[PDB]
Amino acid sequence: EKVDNPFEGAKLYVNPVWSAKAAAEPGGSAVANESTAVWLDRIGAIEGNDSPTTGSMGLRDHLEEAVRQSGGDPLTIQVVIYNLPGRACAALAANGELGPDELDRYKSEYIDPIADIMWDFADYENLRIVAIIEIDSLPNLVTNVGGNGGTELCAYMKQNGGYVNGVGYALRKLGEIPNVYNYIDAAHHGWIGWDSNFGPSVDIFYEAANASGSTVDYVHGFISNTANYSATVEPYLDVNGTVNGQLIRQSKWVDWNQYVDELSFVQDLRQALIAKGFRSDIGMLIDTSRNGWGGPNRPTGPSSSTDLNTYVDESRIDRRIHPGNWCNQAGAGLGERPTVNPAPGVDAYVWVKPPGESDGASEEIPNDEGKGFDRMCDPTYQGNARNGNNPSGALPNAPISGHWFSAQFRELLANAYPPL
Ligand SMILES: OC[C@H]1O[C@@H](O[C@H]2[C@H](O)[C@@H](O)[C@H](O[C@H]3[C@H](O)[C@@H](O)[C@H](O[C@H]4[C@H](O)[C@@H](O)[C@H](O)O[C@@H]4CO)O[C@@H]3CO)O[C@@H]2CO)[C@H](O)[C@@H](O)[C@@H]1O
Ligand SMILES: OC[C@H]1O[C@@H](O)[C@H](O)[C@@H](O)[C@@H]1O
Ligand SMILES: [Ca+2]
Repeated sequence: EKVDNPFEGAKLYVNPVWSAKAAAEPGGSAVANESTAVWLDRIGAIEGNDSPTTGSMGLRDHLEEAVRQSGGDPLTIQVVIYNLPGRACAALAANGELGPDELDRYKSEYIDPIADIMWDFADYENLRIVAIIEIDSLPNLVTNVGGNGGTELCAYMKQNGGYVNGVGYALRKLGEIPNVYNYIDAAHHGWIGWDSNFGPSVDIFYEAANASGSTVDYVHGFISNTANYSATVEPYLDVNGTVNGQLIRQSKWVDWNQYVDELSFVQDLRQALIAKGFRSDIGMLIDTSRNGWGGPNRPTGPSSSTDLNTYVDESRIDRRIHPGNWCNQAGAGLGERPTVNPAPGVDAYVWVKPPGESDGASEEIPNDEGKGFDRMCDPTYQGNARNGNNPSGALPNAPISGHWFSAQFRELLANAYPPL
């Protein structure tokens, strides 16, 4: 009874809090009426906490504003569910208020009040709520547990079931509401694109969909590239191709990945998920908030070079040093503006990470948000295992994650692709 694609035939919510911030930047009015997802990054964001990350509007305020903007007609608002116990276990930049052992509080004081408020809007037939479920969670339990270079926190979160059970609980509690459309976060190709990660990610997504009373029927789809920068399509790069003998996969950039972009990745992932037992009518989202890679540095065509790495590095639109470089990435541009069904199996391109909001502090900044200083956000950081021992590529003088980052907004705007 829920529509096949909640983005289809709907006006998109414009967040007034985000809109004002964009509009106050030079030239920012050009994108200030774009739809971005509303993040519930703290229990305080539910009622509203006048914070640097969520401002003066609580969830009810946003849904009232969504109803107002709708004018009676179909309108879709995206709400990011983002407060798991031991949140973001592989990193420190977006750690949260709920510790590893606080699943009970996640249920009672976070998911339950959210569900309560959403139920109050169930009488608006044309309001659609897209719930984006727990970014940067489950894939960590595949790639950051055991072996070498993992974290004890991720190991613990796998052991105690907090991520799997927390996700299943969100899926059921929100999914049983008539106008709520759940999308599970699915990392990105430069995370779980490899053979060793792909299948196990599929399995853990299925496990979470069946935890805490959930079934696959509470899952409308999956989102990739959330708050990341991976290219939607690499127009001059073929993952299966070859440069003068040497395979594309042998390049430093691709490094045996099954994929070079998000589109091929989510289309294959969609098929795997259906095969695993997810509904055949699931659809994929791609966060294109920051993946346009436009401006003067954008390749205008494939390289003429016959050397493998030279060809790949000159041909790729994603210009990062390493695909594992995730924080405040230097040179990034706004990607495709939100678009309905742009490609086979894709419900929408969307702006989930709101452009101009930081990925993390570039230094030690005191806060009550539970957020530490992650060195992957430090421009001077020389890397580790999970990035091939490379410089971080992160922008200097960055504020706490979610805080307004003028310099990043301005560069994203300048590097928009397609141009504005
Ligand atoms: O997306 C925003 C989110 O990012 C989190 O960090 C993620 C990175 O986004 C992601 O690119 C990174 O992916 C790793 C992956 O975990 C490894 O399993 C994989 O290992 C490869 C290796 O690179 C190859 O040399 C080898 O041949 O194959 C193996 C696989 O078998 O490498 C990739 C790329 O580095 O994982 C990160 C998490 O650890 C942030 O933590 C978070 O803050 C952000 O919100
Ligand atoms: O900007 C969107 C979100 O980004 C996350 O990395 C932060 O931790 C949140 O506070 C913020 O709401
Ligand atoms: Ca569908």
